[PDB]
Amino acid sequence: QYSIEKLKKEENSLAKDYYIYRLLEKNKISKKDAQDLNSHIFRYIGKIKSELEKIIPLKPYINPKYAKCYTYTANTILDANLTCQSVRLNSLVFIASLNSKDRTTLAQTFKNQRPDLTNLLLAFNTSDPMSYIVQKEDINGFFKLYNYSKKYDLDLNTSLVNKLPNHIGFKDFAQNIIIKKENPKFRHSMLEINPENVSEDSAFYLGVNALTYDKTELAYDFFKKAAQSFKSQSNKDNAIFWMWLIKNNEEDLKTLSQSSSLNIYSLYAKELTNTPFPKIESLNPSKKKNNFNMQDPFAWQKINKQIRDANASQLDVLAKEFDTQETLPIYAYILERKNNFKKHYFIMPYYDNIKDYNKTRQALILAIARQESRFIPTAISVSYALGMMQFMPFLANHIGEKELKIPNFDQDFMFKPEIAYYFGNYHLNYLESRLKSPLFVAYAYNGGIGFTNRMLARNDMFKTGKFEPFLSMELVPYQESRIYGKKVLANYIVYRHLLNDSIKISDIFENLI
Repeated sequence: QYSIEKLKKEENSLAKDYYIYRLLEKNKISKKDAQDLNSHIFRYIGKIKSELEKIIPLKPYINPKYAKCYTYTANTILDANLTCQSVRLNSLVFIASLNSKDRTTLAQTFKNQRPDLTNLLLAFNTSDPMSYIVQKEDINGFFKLYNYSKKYDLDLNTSLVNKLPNHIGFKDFAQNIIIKKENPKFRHSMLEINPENVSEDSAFYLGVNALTYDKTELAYDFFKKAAQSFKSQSNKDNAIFWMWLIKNNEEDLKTLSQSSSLNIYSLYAKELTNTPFPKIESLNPSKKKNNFNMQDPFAWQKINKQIRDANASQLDVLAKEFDTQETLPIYAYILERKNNFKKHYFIMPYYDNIKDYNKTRQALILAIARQESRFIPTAISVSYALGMMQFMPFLANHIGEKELKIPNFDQDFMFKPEIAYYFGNYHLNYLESRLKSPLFVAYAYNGGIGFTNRMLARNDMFKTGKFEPFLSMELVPYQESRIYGKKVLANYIVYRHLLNDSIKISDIFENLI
């Protein structure tokens, strides 16, 4: 637990940010220590930035070149030179602030050179700017308006919706309105997007959209485009699963059962076709240990950066070096990158700490750990979640001090495998007692039980239906949590298998309804 001067001598990393944040939260960073400090912060975002800015507020940053432009207001923009006029009109809030006569004047000024500005100016002279922009089929203006305000909703014709996918904003626009169930007219309108005009995630989400309107043929066509275009095999598999569920072509299921990717969809397809369970690599290092300190979070940040930046040649040197029981989590991390993610690694490190739990509980713990940290004891997330089981300091302190009354507890105890597994078991006990399914537990473990409970209270989530529970798994309102649940559920199936406590994934799916 280190002073501001020793930290300054360590490489910028999330571990160094974590420890600066600890000083800040305990008010041990003086205004003087704080002077040279944002050059010492690896990821200047969120809580460490709010805390640093309580000590030293942000003097920047408007660009020195256009300073004079930001001295004008709505009342004096007609006195600004034309470069300043056009800079200020980048903001739709600024445009909304102007009075209507100045919008007419500026619209004329800008018609030849910047008809984009003209269109937005005149749109804001109407009681519905979205309607005006949609009539112009101004695609850039459409996305600026959506980003300004989500409340605009309007039917879009075939011509317009087919132009939207060429804009970079399209993928997040489509996902957000589909997953959140907002903007119903936008959503309905996106039924008429030609599958030829989209690809990858956008195609996939348009297929999910089509399913919600019971347009099964359009959905198939979108999912087929997604399968054809997705880069990752895991995503391709997800799309091929939908192709199968909708049109029941047995070639699609066969292709899915033969995937090199281990995921819930390929696992399910293997089980439906009596295909044997995929091969799980066996890592059994004979060496006991090396000189690496698995408890030093700075040493991990260092070695992680090396592993990530290494050519095929030095990955071989690192592999051998970390081929020991004590560094097993690092070995497997290296092998995963060395074999270009083709092989399936499902290690079980520090197993003594869990061998006395029932096997189903072991598999849930191991599934969570694998996804959370790949079993790196000193893992730190961008939100400063800590250790193998990625506890936030709040929950770690509530369990360790308030509940378990551990003498001299510190949140950094989460970096100890014994503590991580122990706390994970305790917290998983609480979640499973309320939620039951390991999928629902996964969602609550990542996104909190609050959002999980709110999602499961809805009429349209994890109920009976043609395409359930698979459809519901695509409509989990936070992308991270949607993905986390899919991966953890695969991991859980695999660990149950490895521990000779197999369950059919088909039973897990039945239990979700």
